[PDB]
Amino acid sequence: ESVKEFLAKAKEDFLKKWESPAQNTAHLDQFERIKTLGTGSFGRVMLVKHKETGNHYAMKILDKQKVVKLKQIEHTLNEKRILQAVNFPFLVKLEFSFKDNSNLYMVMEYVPGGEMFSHLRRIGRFSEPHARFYAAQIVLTFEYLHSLDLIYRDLKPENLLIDQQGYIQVTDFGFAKRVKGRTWTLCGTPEYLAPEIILSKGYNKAVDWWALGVLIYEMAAGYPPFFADQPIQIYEKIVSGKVRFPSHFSSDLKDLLRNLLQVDLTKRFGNLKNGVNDIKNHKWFATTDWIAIYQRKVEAPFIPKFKGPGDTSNFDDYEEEEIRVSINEKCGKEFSEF
Repeated sequence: ESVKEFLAKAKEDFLKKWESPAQNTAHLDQFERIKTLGTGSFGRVMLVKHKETGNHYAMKILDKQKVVKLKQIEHTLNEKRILQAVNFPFLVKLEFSFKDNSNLYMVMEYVPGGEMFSHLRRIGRFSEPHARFYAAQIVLTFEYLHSLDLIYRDLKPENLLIDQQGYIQVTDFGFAKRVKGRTWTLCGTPEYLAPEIILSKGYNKAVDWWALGVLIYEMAAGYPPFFADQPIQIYEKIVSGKVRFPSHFSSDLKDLLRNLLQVDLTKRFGNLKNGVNDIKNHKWFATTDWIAIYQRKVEAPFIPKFKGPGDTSNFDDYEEEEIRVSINEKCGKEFSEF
């Protein structure tokens, strides 16, 4: 009801920040390296301590030359620019960003509770009320992002962090893009790709709603709806339409998932005339108090063990490697606006 009013105000704040950024706001010298939290093909995330506050942060470190070689220039520029402009309770806040000769740096809020993926594998599956609690937060997050014409494109439990109150913090805006109408990039996780991405025909924000369906299925089942050894075999399952649900799934849940995992774009929930309200007013979400979820007033079904600021037991261990800053500036023009 009053959501329309809240979203107009959010759009005006976003457009103000999109137009006039604040940027280049710290340096590596101000941070003490503690532990590598995770690695990838073109960078890593480290736990860092701000030297003159003692505040802990998660610092994303990206190698410029590896970003260039793997064709991730625009994606990386989009990520920093989008994170600077957005403000929502379930999005990890960007605190500082900067660059040196070799690396790009994105300093973010540290979430000690770890990935939802890790909790999901340990427990096996989430109960339907547990899954619904998380699903509600993603629904609201996508409603916020889509109204700003932002597409997320990277939904999965690995990118969902559980804070000290048991609420979701969405990380990794590497595939996020502002797009009116259509876009074309073949990016994402094979299990989470919508059929229209695979078919290479151009797509819009509706791919996020497909991805929600995959997420809800995986939270409730413990495994994704489309799975095989080969990624090429996964694509074939996705496009064929057909989904098998576990027998323990409620018939309200099966019904929500058929309207989200819908190949026909003119029939997929979130994309229709009522839009997001088709999801919000669906029977499986009947006990959800949308306002209380937004305000974080609903008591969480799971609170991670807290072991002090700067504890990393919720994360895996990795070979600690130097942050090498070259004496020569690399890829100057490519990242000039970073």
